[PDB]
Amino acid sequence: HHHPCCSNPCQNRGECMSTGFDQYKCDCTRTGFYGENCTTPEFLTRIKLLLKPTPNTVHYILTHFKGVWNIVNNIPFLRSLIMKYVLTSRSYLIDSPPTYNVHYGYKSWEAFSNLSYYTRALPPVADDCPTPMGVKGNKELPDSKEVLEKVLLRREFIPDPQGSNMMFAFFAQHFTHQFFKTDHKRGPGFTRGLGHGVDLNHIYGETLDRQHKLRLFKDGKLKYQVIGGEVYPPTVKDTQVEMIYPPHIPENLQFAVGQEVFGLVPGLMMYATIWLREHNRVCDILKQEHPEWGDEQLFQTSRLILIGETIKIVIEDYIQHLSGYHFKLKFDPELLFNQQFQYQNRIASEFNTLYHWHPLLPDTFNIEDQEYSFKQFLYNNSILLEHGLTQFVESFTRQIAGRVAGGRNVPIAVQAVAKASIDQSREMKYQSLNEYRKRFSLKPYTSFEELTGEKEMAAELKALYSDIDVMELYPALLVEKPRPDAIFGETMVELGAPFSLKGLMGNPICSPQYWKPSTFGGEVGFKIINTASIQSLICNNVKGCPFTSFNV
Amino acid sequence: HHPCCSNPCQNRGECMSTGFDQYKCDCTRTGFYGENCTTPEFLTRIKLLLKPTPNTVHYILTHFKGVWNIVNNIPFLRSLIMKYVLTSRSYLIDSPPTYNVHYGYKSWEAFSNLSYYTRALPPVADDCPTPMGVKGNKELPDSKEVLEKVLLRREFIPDPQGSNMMFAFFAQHFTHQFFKTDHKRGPGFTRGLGHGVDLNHIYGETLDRQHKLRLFKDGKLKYQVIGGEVYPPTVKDTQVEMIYPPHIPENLQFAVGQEVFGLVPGLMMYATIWLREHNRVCDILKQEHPEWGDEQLFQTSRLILIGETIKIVIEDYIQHLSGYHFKLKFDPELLFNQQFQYQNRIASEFNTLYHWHPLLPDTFNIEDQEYSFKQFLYNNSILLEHGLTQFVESFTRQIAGRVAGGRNVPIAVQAVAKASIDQSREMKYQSLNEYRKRFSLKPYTSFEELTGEKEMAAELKALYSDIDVMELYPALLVEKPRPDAIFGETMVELGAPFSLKGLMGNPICSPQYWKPSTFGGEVGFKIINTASIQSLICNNVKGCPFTSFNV
Ligand code: COH
Ligand code: COH
Ligand SMILES: CCCCC/C=C\C/C=C\C/C=C\C/C=C\CCCC(=O)O
Ligand SMILES: CCCCC/C=C\C/C=C\C/C=C\C/C=C\CCCC(=O)O
Ligand SMILES: CCCCCCCCO[C@@H]1O[C@H](CO)[C@@H](O)[C@H](O)[C@H]1O
Ligand SMILES: *[C@@H]1O[C@H](CO)[C@@H](O)[C@H](O)[C@H]1NC(C)=O
Ligand SMILES: *[C@@H]1O[C@H](CO)[C@@H](O)[C@H](O)[C@H]1NC(C)=O
Ligand SMILES: *[C@@H]1O[C@H](CO)[C@@H](O)[C@H](O)[C@H]1NC(C)=O
Ligand SMILES: *[C@@H]1O[C@H](CO)[C@@H](O)[C@H](O)[C@H]1NC(C)=O
Ligand SMILES: *[C@@H]1O[C@H](CO)[C@@H](O)[C@H](O)[C@H]1NC(C)=O
Repeated sequence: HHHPCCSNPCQNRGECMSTGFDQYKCDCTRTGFYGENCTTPEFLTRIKLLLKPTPNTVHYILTHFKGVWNIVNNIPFLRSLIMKYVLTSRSYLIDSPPTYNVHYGYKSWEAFSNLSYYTRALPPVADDCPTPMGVKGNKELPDSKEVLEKVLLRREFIPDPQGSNMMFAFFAQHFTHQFFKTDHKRGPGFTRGLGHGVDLNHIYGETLDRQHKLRLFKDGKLKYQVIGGEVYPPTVKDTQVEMIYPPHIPENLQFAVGQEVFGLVPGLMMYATIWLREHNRVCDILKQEHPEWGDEQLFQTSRLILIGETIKIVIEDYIQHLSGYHFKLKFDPELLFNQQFQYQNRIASEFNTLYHWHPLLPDTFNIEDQEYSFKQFLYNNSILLEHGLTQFVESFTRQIAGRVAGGRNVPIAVQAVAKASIDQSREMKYQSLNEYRKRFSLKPYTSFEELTGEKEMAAELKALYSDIDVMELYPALLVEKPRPDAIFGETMVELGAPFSLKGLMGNPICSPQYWKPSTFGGEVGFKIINTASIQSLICNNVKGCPFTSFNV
Repeated sequence: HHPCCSNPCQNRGECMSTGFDQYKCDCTRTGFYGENCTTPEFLTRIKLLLKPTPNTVHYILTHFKGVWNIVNNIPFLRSLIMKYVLTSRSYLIDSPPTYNVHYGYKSWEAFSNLSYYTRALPPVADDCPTPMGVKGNKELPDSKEVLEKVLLRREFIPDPQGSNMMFAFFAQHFTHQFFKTDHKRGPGFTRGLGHGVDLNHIYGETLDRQHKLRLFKDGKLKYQVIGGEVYPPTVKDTQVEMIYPPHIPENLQFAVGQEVFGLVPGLMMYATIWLREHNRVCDILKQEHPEWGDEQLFQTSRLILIGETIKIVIEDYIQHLSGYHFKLKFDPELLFNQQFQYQNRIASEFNTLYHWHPLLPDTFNIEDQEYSFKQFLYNNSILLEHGLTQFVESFTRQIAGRVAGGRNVPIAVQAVAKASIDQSREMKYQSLNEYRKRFSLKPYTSFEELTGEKEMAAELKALYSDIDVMELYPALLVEKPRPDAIFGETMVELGAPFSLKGLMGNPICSPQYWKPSTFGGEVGFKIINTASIQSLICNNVKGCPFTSFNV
């Protein structure tokens, strides 16, 4: 006798509970629905469901009428009202305090309190269910190698029509790997990022012992070295900071930074160097305002400013670019001060899964007159030293990235990574694509052709999975029909955006007792946060101040 | 020296050095402006002219009983008053938290390191010219002289509110799940990383300790049976570490979640009662869900007991302490349309004000016996000799001591009281009057105003010389009590906001948790919402003796 909730019977965020070996009950508290399966809508619910516009209608409005948006963007009262709507509309979607995890399909103190887990937006399918997705489909899911090969692997390179470049692609990797840090000794549902958010541990280190080995202990600064007159991160041998390097890397090329894996990719070392310089620049600025401060307060206040700069850039440059909106997004914590909102966050497993954007990667990495293969590029920081940061920024600003949704664009060099995303999803017992769509208030797909918008890939998928209701989440995100001339389809935006909001606005520095000039050393440090940009980050820290952007 | 050492910024303004001898105050959202945030805005003037004082509000809540008997019996009205009670005291606690013993400015280290107690006021900087900043003498008075002159008990002073030994041991048992000072590191550090009501004193702080305490059948905790009665299991059987003198017999080395609870038979009484309650709730959930396994039975029982604890603490424990005629109510739904943060960090000063040593009697009176402190400490054979029924009947009848009002700390624990003074100073606490302003109370203008009498105030005046450098912890024990009450004003107005955040901030009070299905359905939900100190004893103690927190 299998678990009676295995068919996911309760709808509209109702919670399922076994009441016997072969019976269940649904808890409809505060869903706005009632009945055995929480499918009968209450009166006000009927009215609310007739005035709600679709995600695709709202997307259409924000990506047209540029003349009307140019008006709106220059009326501050109107701009804050719309940005307030953008923030609050996606609030109700994330459980906070968090609930489930890979080991707990019911709420428990272990799931609430153990920070080594990723949390879960949907609870896992129970261990004794008759099929992998519950009751639907066949006894085993299709071979992941067949899924990968038929609809995921890149044939010809498909460029992103939104114009994303390699500055964007490496910013994504650098930024997200402060909170996606899987503890593979324990398993794919466990994390080593116990801060669960934007704490900049990828610059300063996750533990105090690592931070102190990275710090200079003069003027608040981080340790550094000088090569050819340029400032780079220090070495492993000088700091005793542990890093992951193949055994053939020379000691002088073993750079030491907050995140142990950033020596793997020269694009990650580019941003690690930029942010190290930015920290020491802000220390210089704070010392001129506060000659009376000691090393500890200079260091700590610089870190808070850089956290604020990160959130500012991610909202007003990074998300702004991804969105495609004509409306100008705004980082303004005061918009939430009269709203109900929880200043806390727990990183969800499914946020990690949807962020596996590996179609972004090009076939070769083009710097100046060179075209490096994957094998030449990995673990080779000599390329950074040979070319320099100015040439990296100028080259990466010009090279187009790949399109993520729309199918068949994962580079063959990382085919094993893509296969692992499928296999670990199943290992963690994820529910199906259509279950996740309902969870985020989207209509379930009725066919594979509806999923993809074409015929050839959908027919491959139909032969593999047979029922659209057992299609898996992660391959679906990469084959989904994209928005018109966009990098993503609907499922990626509507799942990614609420997770992202909580991680940015949930930071304590956005709470009322923190969001004050004195928190950042007075008005001068505050203004650094509120004027930050990807362009100013590069201009202040890269020789020659080259122009840059997240688009080609 | 640091230019902020005089604490110049008022009304919750934040001070920042701007040079070697200059400061600026940040008045953001205080409702005041000006160099020291002392000039009120217009709306602030009107708000300040309607706010009644805490002593006026207390008078209202402890009189007019005929009016409160109507209020208490019309649910719409009762919830309206309780909603005001909760939201009035909200704006006082920083949440997310801010300062700690090592950081007088906000920092990512202070926010993220859970091994610190947080701080409601920042510490006095290390280079200030006097211990309290700039006022007073170069050294505070000798802590032994303060202790002896105004703290030590002469004759036993009973609590006029009628608090008993069931109350006093419940206070000790309950608070020592979240006051767990890490003396390896210092008085500003804690070992309770949950920072609240997680019942680690029953289940253990770590998973390794929890699994050693669990039976792994039917969700239950391990136990032993001595003379037909259920007690906690032994150290030798579970391999769980406890603090015991080496001379304790093997079967009296009880193992429970908190390593120090073998110290007092009164703490083992509650440890035994709560262990029985967990295994009782497992029995109930097993009959409701024959399909459930051991892991889900254990976890659901723990959530149910957390709710029982919060319910009892609000409606029996705080209800007794308050003295109010209005019946407080535990109802998370009252906050669902309010702004409120479901999180908590334990404050050092909350630990400090909770050192209620004067509650302890001169002897512990059980059946026909009167035990001294030396006979009572570490002696669980007393619990077995008399039994739990007799413990409850005796402790319900024995009066506790008055906490405020002076000269009532028993000599047997004089070293604990001294350490509270000394560690206050080590942690660089600001003064009584600074804490009073922080919680919107008028500063005291003389020692006589603080105590309401003459003899203690003159001793204090010769010792401290300036009322503005009087210290927080000794002041709470000499303060003039409310009329016929156990506490004075400072204790209630600092203690109540800390206490609210720790109870209502629990995740089980948030909307996504506060549902029947979280607790195994309606039968488990009802266990929380009907819990009482009387029913806790009635369900788990042979004979169902009557009990109460008052004599
Ligand atoms: C955000 C976009 C992004 C980019 C540009 C990127 C760029 C690259 C890149 C080229 C520079 C290479 C060779 C890799 C290769 C990897 N990536 Co990514 N990855 C990216 C997103 C991710 C995410 C998200 C994870 C999961 C991180 C984890 O949990 O620690 C990841 C994990 C990995 C892993 C380990 C997980 C596993 O396979 O189980 C490898 C290997 N990768 N990645
Ligand atoms: C809530 C009231 C209450 C009661 C009835 C009570 C009853 C008793 C009691 C009677 C049998 C004895 C011998 C003690 C003895 C002690 N108590 Co209390 N204590 C109480 C409140 C506290 C608090 C609060 C602390 C600090 C806890 C810590 O941080 O671990 C404490 C700590 C202690 C310590 C540790 C010293 C330190 O510096 O923290 C000793 C010893 N004690 N206590
Ligand atoms: C903390 C994580 C930040 C990185 C996540 C970035 C993108 C997630 C995926 C898709 C989002 C794409 C476009 C954003 C759409 C709307 C903006 C919502 C504003 C907010 O929600 O603020
Ligand atoms: C639910 C909280 C609402 C506050 C109730 C209103 C007034 C409080 C009345 C009396 C409290 C007396 C002293 C406070 C000192 C410590 C807090 C004890 C409760 C706890 O150990 O937590
Ligand atoms: C309980 C033992 C405390 C006495 C130790 C010496 C402290 C002397 O303290 C004195 O005690 C007198 C007797 O109570 C009081 O009348 C005086 O006001 C006080 O100064
Ligand atoms: C917390 O701070 C203490 C005191 O500096 C330090 O010893 C300890 O390592 C810190 N804890 C963490 C998790 O960094
Ligand atoms: C590493 O990069 C350098 C460019 O400085 C290049 O000359 C060399 O061939 C590369 N090594 C590998 C293994 O690709
Ligand atoms: C502010 O307070 C300081 C005390 O440090 C006092 O000297 C100064 O006069 C005050 N300024 C105003 C405007 O009240
Ligand atoms: C969290 O859970 C993991 C897996 O059970 C366990 O190994 C680890 O000890 C737990 N962490 C804590 C702090 O209990
Ligand atoms: C412990 O308690 C028992 C009463 O059960 C008493 O007879 C015995 O003398 C006590 N031992 C001490 C050291 O008080």
